[PDB]
Amino acid sequence: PSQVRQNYHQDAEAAINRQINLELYASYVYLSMSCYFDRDDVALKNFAKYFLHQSHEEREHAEKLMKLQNQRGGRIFLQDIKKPDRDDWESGLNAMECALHLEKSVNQSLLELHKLATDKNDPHLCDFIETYYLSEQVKSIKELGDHVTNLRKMGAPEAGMAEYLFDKHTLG
Amino acid sequence: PSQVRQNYHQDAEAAINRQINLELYASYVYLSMSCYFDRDDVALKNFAKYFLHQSHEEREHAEKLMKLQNQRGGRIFLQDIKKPDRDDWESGLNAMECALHLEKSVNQSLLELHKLATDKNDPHLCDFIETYYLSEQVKSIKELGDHVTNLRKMGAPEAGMAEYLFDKHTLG
Amino acid sequence: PSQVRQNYHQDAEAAINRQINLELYASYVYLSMSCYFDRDDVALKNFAKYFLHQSHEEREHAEKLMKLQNQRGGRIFLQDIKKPDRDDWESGLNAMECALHLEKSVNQSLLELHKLATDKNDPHLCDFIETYYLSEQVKSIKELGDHVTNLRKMGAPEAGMAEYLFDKHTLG
Amino acid sequence: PSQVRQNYHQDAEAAINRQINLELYASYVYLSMSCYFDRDDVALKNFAKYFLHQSHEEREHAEKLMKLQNQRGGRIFLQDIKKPDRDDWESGLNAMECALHLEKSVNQSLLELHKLATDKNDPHLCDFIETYYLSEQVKSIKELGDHVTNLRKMGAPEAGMAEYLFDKHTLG
Amino acid sequence: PSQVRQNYHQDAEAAINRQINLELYASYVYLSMSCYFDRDDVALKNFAKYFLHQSHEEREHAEKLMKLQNQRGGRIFLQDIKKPDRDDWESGLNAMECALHLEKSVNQSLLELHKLATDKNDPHLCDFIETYYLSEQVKSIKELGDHVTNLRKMGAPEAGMAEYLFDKHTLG
Amino acid sequence: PSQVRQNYHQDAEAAINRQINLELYASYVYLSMSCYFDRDDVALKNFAKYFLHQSHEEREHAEKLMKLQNQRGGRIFLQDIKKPDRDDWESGLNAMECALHLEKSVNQSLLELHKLATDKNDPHLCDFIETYYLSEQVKSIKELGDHVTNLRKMGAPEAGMAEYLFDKHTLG
Repeated sequence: PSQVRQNYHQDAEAAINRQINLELYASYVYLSMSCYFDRDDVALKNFAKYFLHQSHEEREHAEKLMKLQNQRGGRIFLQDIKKPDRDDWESGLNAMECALHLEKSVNQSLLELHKLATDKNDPHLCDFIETYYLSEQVKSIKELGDHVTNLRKMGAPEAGMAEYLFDKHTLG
Repeated sequence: PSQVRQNYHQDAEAAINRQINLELYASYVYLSMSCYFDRDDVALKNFAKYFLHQSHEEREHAEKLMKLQNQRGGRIFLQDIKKPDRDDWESGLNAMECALHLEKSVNQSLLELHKLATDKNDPHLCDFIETYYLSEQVKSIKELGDHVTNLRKMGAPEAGMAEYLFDKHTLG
Repeated sequence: PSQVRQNYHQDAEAAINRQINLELYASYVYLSMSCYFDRDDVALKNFAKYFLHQSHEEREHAEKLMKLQNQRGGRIFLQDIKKPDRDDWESGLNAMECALHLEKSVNQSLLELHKLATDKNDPHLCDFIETYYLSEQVKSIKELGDHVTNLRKMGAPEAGMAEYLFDKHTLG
Repeated sequence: PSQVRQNYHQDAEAAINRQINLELYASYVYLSMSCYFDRDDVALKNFAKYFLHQSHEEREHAEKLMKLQNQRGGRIFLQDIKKPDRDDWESGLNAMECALHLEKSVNQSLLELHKLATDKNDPHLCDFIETYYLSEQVKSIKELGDHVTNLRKMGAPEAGMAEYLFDKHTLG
Repeated sequence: PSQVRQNYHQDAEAAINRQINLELYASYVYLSMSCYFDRDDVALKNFAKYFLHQSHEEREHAEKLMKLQNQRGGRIFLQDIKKPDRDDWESGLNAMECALHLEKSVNQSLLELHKLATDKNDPHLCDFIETYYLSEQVKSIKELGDHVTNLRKMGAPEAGMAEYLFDKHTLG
Repeated sequence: PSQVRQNYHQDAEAAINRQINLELYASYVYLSMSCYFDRDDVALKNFAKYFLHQSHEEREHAEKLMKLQNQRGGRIFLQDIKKPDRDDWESGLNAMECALHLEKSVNQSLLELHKLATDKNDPHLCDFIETYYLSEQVKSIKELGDHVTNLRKMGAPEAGMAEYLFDKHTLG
């Protein structure tokens, strides 16, 4: 056992490694979305900028988990980062809806992680998840929900100017 | 075909996608190395900082290739990012040697990519590879070779103070 | 032969003169587009500013080629700058599409010029074309493709608000 | 007729288009002179800078006429810009003399244009020509006459140092 | 073989060493010219300063090649720097003409070096030569050609004031 | 004889030319040492920087002698700069020892030069050597002796960490 390990259950260590992969996967998905909107036949720079920022943020979340793993004496075991389910997204609205689904999926994993930490009486892990991840996910989910709502009301993707103007105003 | 595509062979488009995956894989490997040196039983912060910086640089290289793919009218097709060949590295010297091998492997792929571009008469692609990638790889390979040389001369990993002092002086 | 001429084939000298005329012609076409959008019955100020800027940029490209011709010991032989194929353009979208066609035509000439330089083993000429022209053309073609995509999606020219809003947001 | 057109005769509109071509032609001639003095076998940097500045100024004059054409409701019809009568000028003195002849020719066209505007009772067009063109041409003609006088007195082109020193002092 | 060596042919390594000696030789020749114009019986300070600057620039070029040799894993083998063909130059014009001949000779060697790199499929070496050497040589050759042209036109060396005034104006 | 020559014996003029070659040779040797420590298999940047600085300093010494030669009315006669006795040095300690031997050899030549100047009653030459060269050589010899002493005490070259730490502390 690591000299620093204390009150860190093996299941929590394994769950953190799974969360690290999920965060890296989420970063990969956002990177794919950013590339799609940089295509000449899509050409929505702020959409590409928005998802590129999310991709970097997800990478930071994964790195923070890696720091937590080493702080508690756990050992990081990396796994393959699966490619996104699709390389050709459909529109700004569809990308936002997919991002909303992705964030809720990540949030669900964190909630399961917090439940595991609570069951193992790991208060530091519970506080770490609450302080840095649960609050961020709720904010991200709310923001994506707002974006989806506005895009739907504006008429996207059927209304051509809807995503163009949303790109300039909301994401600009 | 894309409205912007011009003198961009399909083989070059496929090769760029393969290079993008390799750059992402290289970033993943460097991230693994950075995590290893953050372990309480390794505890080499500057080694971790050095490889973390390389991981971010490799991600930037991959993103720049993605921008090139869209600029030329190609379509990005992402693939699974394979996990690093090992999660438990052995020492600062071994990590540097593995990094040196990785950089040369990436350089070889770029040289093959440049050869493909030359055979297809794609001067813009050739210039893009030369300007932003070939020069960087030579510098990175030279830097890693210098680090390996100094660590070996200092007596690492057998000499305990060798990697500690190299961490403070060269990487600090 | 001029005292400075060295490894500068006559065919390359003739090709540069042809490229100079093409660059001047491209500047003339952009000037025509800028004037069209300054008409009281078109009144798209940022469209006029955009093409006026492109016209000046094309003039700079021609002047740079003239500087290159004298640097290598070649002699500049100017030719008539043919008038643009049309004086009455149709809309912002049509002008962008025509500009996209013009840029690709200029890019094709540069690619042929680079091929000629490569066949004549003129590395300085090849590097000059790659460094200052090939990269710019790819960026210009990508930018015009993005503008055409957004204008088409917004509904131009049928949707009158499309070009007006594109004028204010993208070109403003 | 244009909604803004008022007291703008058809002949004046045609004359403005002819003047626009003449201004563009004058810019082309000055550009040719600038290139000649950039040759390695001429090498008069300030002569090249002087005529390059004149070429840009002539372009501005043409663009200002184009702005005037659209302001008054006229329609710009561009024509081929004929190449300069010669590509190989003879010396600084000869270029100045040719420039002096060119400026007087442009001035004569403007005087004819003003006479046409006066005959058609177009006070705005008359004021526009007087305010921005007639004064400039007189100044340009006087300046070129001074340059020709000094170069002739200094002994150019027979006196080798005449144009060299004139390049450094007057044009430097 | 060096741990960093990759796609670096032995012939390229030998050619670089020969180029290093040529650059050092060129620096030595320029140093000789600078000393000549510092003589009390020549007394052309700006001529001496000009050639002294060129001597330092050539030294920088040689050192940059040495850096390239070590970066690619090659080994630098220095040779005797032959003395300049003459210690007593004749005049500013003759020195410029000799410098022009020297620069073209150096340029020819670089062109041969680039051809060798191209034949060996060494894109990094080709880009290195193009980026830092071919462009500089063309500029240097053009500058020297301009200096020779002006000095000849001014009447040097028979015209006593020609080199004196050229020293003050062009080189001052 | 030169109009400025006064109390400048021919033997002194010849000796100065020999000293100029020796200074240039010393600069060449230091340049070779700097290149050696830039090798990937040596990788001692501060050692390379130290000897590169010495190479430039020796070049300045040669140029100052050339200025003195022309100042006194003598004529500079350059000779071939012989290559260094070896291209592959052995270690930091060996390079310092070789540099120490080189500096003492240069100092001995200067002492012989001063003796010749004293025998010829050339007080200006004696003062010039004392003011700018003799003091510098003693300082350089003392500095190199200190470096050799510390490197030997630290255990170099057998103790690999000795030269690494000396590179960081003394030469950093």
